Amino acid sequence: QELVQYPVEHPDKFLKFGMTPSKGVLFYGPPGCGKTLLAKAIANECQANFISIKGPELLTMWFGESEANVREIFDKARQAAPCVLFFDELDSIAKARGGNIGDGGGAADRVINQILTEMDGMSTKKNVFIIGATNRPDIIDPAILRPGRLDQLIYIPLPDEKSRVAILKANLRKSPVAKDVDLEFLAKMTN
Amino acid sequence: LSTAILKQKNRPNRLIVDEAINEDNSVVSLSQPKMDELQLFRGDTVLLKGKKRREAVCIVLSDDTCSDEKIRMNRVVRNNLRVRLGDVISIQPCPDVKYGKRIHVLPIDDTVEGITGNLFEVYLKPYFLEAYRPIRKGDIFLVRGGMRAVEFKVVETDPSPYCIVAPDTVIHCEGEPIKREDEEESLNEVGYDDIGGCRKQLAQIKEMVELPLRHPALFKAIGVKPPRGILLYGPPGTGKTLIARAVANETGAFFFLINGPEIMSKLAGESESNLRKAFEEAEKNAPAIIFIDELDAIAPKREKTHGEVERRIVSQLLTLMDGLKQRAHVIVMAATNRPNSIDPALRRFGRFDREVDIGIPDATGRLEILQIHTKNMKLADDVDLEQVANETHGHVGADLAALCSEAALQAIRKKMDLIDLEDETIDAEVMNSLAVTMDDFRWALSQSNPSALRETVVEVPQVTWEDIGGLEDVKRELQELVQYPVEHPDKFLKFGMTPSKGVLFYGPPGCGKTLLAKAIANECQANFISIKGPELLTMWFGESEANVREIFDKARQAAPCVLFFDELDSIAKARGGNIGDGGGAADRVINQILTEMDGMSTKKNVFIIGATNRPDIIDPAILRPGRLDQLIYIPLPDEKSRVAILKANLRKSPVAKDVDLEFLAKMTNGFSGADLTEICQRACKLAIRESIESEIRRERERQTNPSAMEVEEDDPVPEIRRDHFEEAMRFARRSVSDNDIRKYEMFAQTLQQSRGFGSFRFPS
Amino acid sequence: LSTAILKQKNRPNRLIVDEAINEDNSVVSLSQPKMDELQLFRGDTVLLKGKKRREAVCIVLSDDTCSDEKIRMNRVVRNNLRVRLGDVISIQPCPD
Amino acid sequence: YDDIGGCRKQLAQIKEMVELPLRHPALFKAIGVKPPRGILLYGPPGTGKTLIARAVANETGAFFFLINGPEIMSKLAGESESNLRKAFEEAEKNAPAIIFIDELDAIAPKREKTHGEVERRIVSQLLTLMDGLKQRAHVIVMAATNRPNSIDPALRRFGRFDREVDIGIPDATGRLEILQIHTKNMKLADD
Amino acid sequence: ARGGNIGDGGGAADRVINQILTEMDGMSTKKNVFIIGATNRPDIIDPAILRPGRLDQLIYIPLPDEKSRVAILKANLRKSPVAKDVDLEFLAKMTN
Repeated sequence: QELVQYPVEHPDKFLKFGMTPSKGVLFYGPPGCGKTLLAKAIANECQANFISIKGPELLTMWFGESEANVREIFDKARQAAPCVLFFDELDSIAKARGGNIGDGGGAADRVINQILTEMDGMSTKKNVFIIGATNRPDIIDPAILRPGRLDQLIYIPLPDEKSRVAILKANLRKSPVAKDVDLEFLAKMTN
Repeated sequence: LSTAILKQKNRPNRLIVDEAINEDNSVVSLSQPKMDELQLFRGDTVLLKGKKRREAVCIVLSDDTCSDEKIRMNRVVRNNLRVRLGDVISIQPCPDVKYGKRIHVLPIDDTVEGITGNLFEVYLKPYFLEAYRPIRKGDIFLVRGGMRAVEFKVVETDPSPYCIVAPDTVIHCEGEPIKREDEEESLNEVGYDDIGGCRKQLAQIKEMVELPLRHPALFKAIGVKPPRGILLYGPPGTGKTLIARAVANETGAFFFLINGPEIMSKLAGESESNLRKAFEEAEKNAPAIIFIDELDAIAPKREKTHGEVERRIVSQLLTLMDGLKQRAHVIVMAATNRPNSIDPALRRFGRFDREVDIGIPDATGRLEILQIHTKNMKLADDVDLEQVANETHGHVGADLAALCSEAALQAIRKKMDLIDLEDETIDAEVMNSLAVTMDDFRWALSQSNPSALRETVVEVPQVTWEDIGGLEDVKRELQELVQYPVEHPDKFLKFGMTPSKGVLFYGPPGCGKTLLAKAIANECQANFISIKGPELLTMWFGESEANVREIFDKARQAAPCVLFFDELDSIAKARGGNIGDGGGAADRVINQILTEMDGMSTKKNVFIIGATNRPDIIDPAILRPGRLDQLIYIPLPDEKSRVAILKANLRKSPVAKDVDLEFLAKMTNGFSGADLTEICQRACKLAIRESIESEIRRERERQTNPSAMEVEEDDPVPEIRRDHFEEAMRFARRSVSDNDIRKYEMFAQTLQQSRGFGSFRFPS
Repeated sequence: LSTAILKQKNRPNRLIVDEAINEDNSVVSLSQPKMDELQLFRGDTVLLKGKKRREAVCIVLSDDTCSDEKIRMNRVVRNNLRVRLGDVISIQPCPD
Repeated sequence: YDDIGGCRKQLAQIKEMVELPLRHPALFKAIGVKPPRGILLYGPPGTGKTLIARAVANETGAFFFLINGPEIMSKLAGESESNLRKAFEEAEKNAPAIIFIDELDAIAPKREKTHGEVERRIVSQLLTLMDGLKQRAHVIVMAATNRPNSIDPALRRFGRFDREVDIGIPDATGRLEILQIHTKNMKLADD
Repeated sequence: ARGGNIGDGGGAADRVINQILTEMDGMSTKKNVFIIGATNRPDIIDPAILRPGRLDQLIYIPLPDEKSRVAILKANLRKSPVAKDVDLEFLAKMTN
């Protein structure tokens, strides 16, 4: 909340102090653990747009032109503020190049580099918040985990006991379920 | 020596105009020495000379009731002079003390209507019957012959400079109604005061031009060669035609504008006729100017040029420009956006050699532009244009007009409750009780896409030394290389030393390797071009040699620059690094930097500073004499520098009184220069949280007693308020571990121990 | 008054569509104070508001038999006002 | 006005930009603020853009003039340019007008598509007419294209097509409005 | 700049030195053009140029010994007004 909502609902507080709003987060956790449902859930709170940017399409850029669409993707979010641009699978290029590639190449990959050019050339006044998500939080380029860019890392753990009850009651909503089913029980053995 | 050209060169008869309490147009207020200085004979007519030759005169009398350097008139003469209060006019009797022969007046409908009568009987006989109310030939003046403002035009007049119109002057009464806005058509002649963000780039125009026009005799006879082409260029929308009109109309020079697309919007074999008929009457009239606007549209590079009928206009333009000879006294100036876009054949000598460079306005250019644009709006008290000028980053001299527009529209939209949708009875107070606040300006600022956020910014930075503190040796050894070779050049000729052309910093990441470059650039008032890592690594992923040349050519036209190539090693570590592959650092880009760093004359004062997080994996070809020569090692901040960094981060935000920065910096030992900026932000997100929680808790609280009427405490948390740093210091992470600062100390110690001739001592 | 232009001026005499069973194409069933608020005398014609300047006017009579909230009209004028039953129609006299 | 669906978010922006300059000419001229010299709508083809222009202009009391794209680029070389003039010439004579140059990416493509000379003489004839507009004429041009970068970049310069709305694909609740517009004649069953 | 005995295998040819060979051979000796090279790594140099008909011999330029250092110092100290009691014969004798 304090990264997507407060810099929107109370922008005057951010002027009383000299604090400057953050422009990035980086979720990382076990794959398939509701890392996408958290971008939408916060985007639903502050009533913001939500542009989703997946793996299999970023990796398309690395197999040809780059740097002519990453410019346009951002300029789409700039005309539709406040967005929550969600670069899913930021490591997708890295593990598709070798995962510590043998020939030597360290971090730069012609596409993650281009995001840096746009991310810096974006005044914080526009309320565009970039959220990444990775399952391999080490091969990610160390040039984005630096102040001024995606700053921190939030670790999304596996659902524990209370989410699993809620996760089940979300999938079983459209399907007529029996009244003697105990989701309070089925969520207590699946551990 | 460079911008000394705007000297005023005062004369004794310079008096600042003022207001007169009498409707009489022929009131003069003088200093007592002024009456008897120019021998001002009472009752005669003295010539008043404004700007753009906008003039109107008055009878000189013994009325010294005003101050010594002020003169009182009413709206007629002052406005016909077209100068405000704060502009002097040389009151001087020109011997043309004469009456007009025949004048023709052009009435303006809204001014004349009300009391109309007959033109002669009501306004021309008695308002001019021996009343010594003089006017100038060819003006649009004001007649206070009725109940309110009544305006006419001067058309015909025997004394061209100035005259008194009498009943001897027979005035034709077939005048036609004119418009208030018709005056604006002629007044589209811009004065000199209407350019902002070009305090510097206008001195260059005042020196290249304005000398060879106001005195053809001087530069013609001495045999010096005036320019015959100026190529202004900058980002689109910085108002260049405005600059051309100012420079032209300000020096009394006919200004003929050739439009860009309006040339090729015409038939094949017809555009050439237009170019010829432009260059052939510009040479005809007077010392003139041609402003070939949007040049890159009628002379692109060869590749964008496709047909032959389009490579004929270019050749016609060339043969017309080489038809300029010293008799013609005509000066052409064009306007592209970058020097590359124009056809290279034009830059050859004799056509478009000298090349001024308008650019993005800087942190005070925006302020002054905003003051230009907002002299018609009715600003509320709490508007602080010095504040909003700091916010607008990428905007140019055109986006600020749109920002003012959006703010005014935001106010006119907050015109909401009680004026009917089709209410034509918009009260005049609506137009004169507008209150544009900071709310409207921030609203507008949040909505405007800036035009030119993708341009390198060449402007003096606003950092000082005590934002770093300490570094008492790097301070001197960086002075001796950027300040001495600028402020004291003669020493470098008295001895034989050639100035160095580079320094290579190296140290742990985030230690002030940028604040040092900005600080030293500030010290000697030198522009500061910064080239970050991605802006190079992008070059390594495609073309090279097409931007690096551009970077150095940009640096050349802003001497003295301090070009700062941050992360020089970026390619070397993005190409494996220290393991990599087969390569002797072998870079497609760095080699280009070497090529341009050799072909660079030392006399131009362009000092190149690098910065590498790793001092060894870099190419050894730069660390060779003649290029970036010596290495400065920037250590981690130690004691005074940490206090300075904390007090420079906490200078924007309200801090408490007992916050002991002198202790906080005394405790945190191994902290970077960018890990004390998260003990100073994460100490503010623990206050934004607390204030924005207390507000909501108070709001939900008082719904228990909505009738209390004693609510809304002024401030729950006004202050960063120690016991926040107590908590924010729980998320303080040392960036550089002690196992990684060894690699730099055990390098710097190796630069030493290869030195020390010590016991060296000349004999006797 | 420097924060005011967005007024639409909703009126106390705004008349909403009500169905009629009459066949006369310019008879209006109005509120009782309709002749009274603007002092609307008999002998003139009002300018009923539709959309797109595509309107249809009536002869206004002292026929105030309707209620104070709506107007009873046939198909002709309301539809020839180029507004379906469900569009705002405002009453205003026209001295033409 | 109410025959447009799924555009309530963007059609609000056209409300602020156009009707205030058009139904209150004096207020702009009095305060001196300047109305836009041209809007540039853009979105995927067939989202009903040539209707929005009629919507805005048919209910604000403003003469409307439609210039088609293929209508211009299909006449004799040298006759098309005349038709552009006899449109701007005629519109300026009339009331506050709205010229809607539909299919603008056909009469002014990227240069990289323009190859003939007469193909680049219409574009210039357009630009001189556009910048020939000033506050006297009281005309507000507005265009339509599918993607913003598929237009000649010389048009976006200031004074021609400065500001640029973006009609987008209708959202999940926008469609419900459209379907209730195209089925107000059908006899839908109760189910 | 290619690897210094590059790993992938490439032995001598580098697309540029080869061109220098092609032009060097196609140039009659009558024209008085003398080609002087200079290298710091005199083993990785392509063995196809150290062949008769091309750059033939090698001359090893040693470090300055005692007199060349005096001359170098007096050449560098020419434009700068020096004191008259400076002993370059000593400063060139310690720097070894």
